[PDB]
Amino acid sequence: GVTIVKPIVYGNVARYFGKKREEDGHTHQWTVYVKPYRNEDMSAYVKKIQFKLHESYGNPLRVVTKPPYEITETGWGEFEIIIKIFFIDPNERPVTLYHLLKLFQSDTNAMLGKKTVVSEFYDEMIFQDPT
Amino acid sequence: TIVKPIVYGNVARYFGKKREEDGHTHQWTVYVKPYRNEDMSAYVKKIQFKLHESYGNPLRVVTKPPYEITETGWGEFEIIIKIFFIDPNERPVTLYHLLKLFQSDTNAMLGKKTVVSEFYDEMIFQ
Amino acid sequence: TIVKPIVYGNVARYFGKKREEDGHTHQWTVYVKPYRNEDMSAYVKKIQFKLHESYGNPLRVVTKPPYEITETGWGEFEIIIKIFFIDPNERPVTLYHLLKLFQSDTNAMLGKKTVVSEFYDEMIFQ
Amino acid sequence: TIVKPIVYGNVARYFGKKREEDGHTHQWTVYVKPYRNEDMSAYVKKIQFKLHESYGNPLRVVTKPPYEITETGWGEFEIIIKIFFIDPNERPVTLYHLLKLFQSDTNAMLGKKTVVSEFYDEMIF
Ligand SMILES: O=C(Nc1ccc(C(=O)N2CC(c3nccs3)C2)s1)[C@@H]1CCCN1
Ligand SMILES: O=C(Nc1ccc(C(=O)N2CC(c3nccs3)C2)s1)[C@@H]1CCCN1
Ligand SMILES: O=C(Nc1ccc(C(=O)N2CC(c3nccs3)C2)s1)[C@@H]1CCCN1
Ligand SMILES: O=C(Nc1ccc(C(=O)N2CC(c3nccs3)C2)s1)[C@@H]1CCCN1
Repeated sequence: GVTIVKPIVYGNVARYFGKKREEDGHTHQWTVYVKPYRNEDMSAYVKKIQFKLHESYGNPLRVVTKPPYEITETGWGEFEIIIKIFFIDPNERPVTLYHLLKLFQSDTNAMLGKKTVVSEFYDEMIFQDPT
Repeated sequence: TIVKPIVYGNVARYFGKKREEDGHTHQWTVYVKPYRNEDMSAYVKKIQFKLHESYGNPLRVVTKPPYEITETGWGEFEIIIKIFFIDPNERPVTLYHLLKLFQSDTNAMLGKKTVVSEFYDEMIFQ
Repeated sequence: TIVKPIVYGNVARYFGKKREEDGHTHQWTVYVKPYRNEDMSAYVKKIQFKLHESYGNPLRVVTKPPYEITETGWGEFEIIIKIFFIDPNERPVTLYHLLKLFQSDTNAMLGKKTVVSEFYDEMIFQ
Repeated sequence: TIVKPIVYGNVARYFGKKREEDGHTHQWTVYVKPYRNEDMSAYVKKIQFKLHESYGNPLRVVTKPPYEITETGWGEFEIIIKIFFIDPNERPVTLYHLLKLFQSDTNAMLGKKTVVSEFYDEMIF
């Protein structure tokens, strides 16, 4: 048996509209995502990835079966999103991730003039494959 | 069986007004890049960007990264992207992209100074 | 006992003119962040930022990320950073940072608009 | 077997003009980092960064974290990264990195302040 490491990145990006939107009061557009770090086809071993949004969103249990594993929405506030990665192999248990959706730019990055809020974290999906 | 994810599309920026010399209103850059950072020149020989016949030398080509073509113009048209590979037995990949210049009704004043129209795809090998 | 690498420091920006009300000339933000991004709040209870005694409320506390404190002033002084951990059986980690406001004769003479001064360190706890 | 994932590469930033003293245009930082927020100095003795032979002391050696080398210049060139281990019976790992300085037209129009070229690898024990 060999140890197999699949490095991934996950989190969300966000952009401020500049003001409140008149129709719904939304202020940001954001995209929560899960990506492989390397330029590889993650669908070779991932069956699906579900993003559990806040209950106020329509169909809050989002399911992405085809890459890219990204969900783009709008809103005005920050809430926790549960990410669960399901694998094709039935012996490989799913990975559950927790991400606080970040909309508001930190003071440090605002002074640095960064144009996009980026809240990205890392994970090492570890597998044990027979040789 | 090796799958290489890519994204393709264009970015564009409005001049603010029409340019008097040629009537152009936007500068745009059509591009192809990997979904995640990698040396795509290890397996891509060159990428052709077939512009509208109005442009001089409409069949542009880029032989090394970054695979991008920057131009100006006044309207939206279809660009044909043809990706050639170092492996002489790998058939080229042809993509079609509609150049986006004008912001939609959504991102009209939503702080987007540069419009983006980008799409995910996958190149499959052997 | 685990070692968690961190980066601490500050960014600063000149107003462009001395503020007449209080003579302040710069806005700055002192911060602590992990070397590689991670949820520091999983093991950090709070971080205290002790400013110069002349400030109003010189002792600031941050309990949730981003662990940053923004203020204004006219000079460079030493800030004491105390990092408290969740496990109550843990002495805090004390960092010392000299706030940097003024652009050097070469480190930012290329026309830069923001000053940055940060350093690497490690937290040995638990 | 123990697997230690790492990332390596460089970040670059344009000066805004060309420095008249030496013709340099960019500042860059070549580095090696752990993938997660760990302490590599528990098993890493030193990391060598072999710059182009024109630089002064081109064989830069970093014996304590962070494993970064910041310099300036005007062109892109290959850097050889060699990672030495505390265990004397572990063979060093050699990495090759092409320094990236120049920003693409796409990222320039997007207003990105920084050029990044970073890659993933693993050290197996
Ligand atoms: O903000 C917070 N929770 C949020 C949950 C949903 C938010 C949002 O922005 N939404 C756009 C939207 C609509 N879809 C259709 C009509 S409305 C739902 S915010 C908290 C509480 C303490 C601090 N953070
Ligand atoms: O816009 C559209 N077709 C366009 C084709 C070329 C366009 C452009 O921007 N051009 C600058 C220019 C030159 N470059 C060098 C000499 S001329 C040509 S536009 C359509 C049809 C109706 C709405 N969409
Ligand atoms: O400058 C220096 N120490 C500084 C201490 C406090 C500074 C500051 O900027 N502020 C306090 C504050 C106030 N606003 C109203 C009343 S107090 C804004 S500076 C040194 C000593 C030698 C050279 N560097
Ligand atoms: O550019 C290239 N190779 C380079 C090697 C070192 C470079 C550099 O920028 N610097 C050395 C240094 C000095 N300043 C004064 C004395 S030494 C600053 S460039 C080529 C040709 C096309 C791509 N590869």
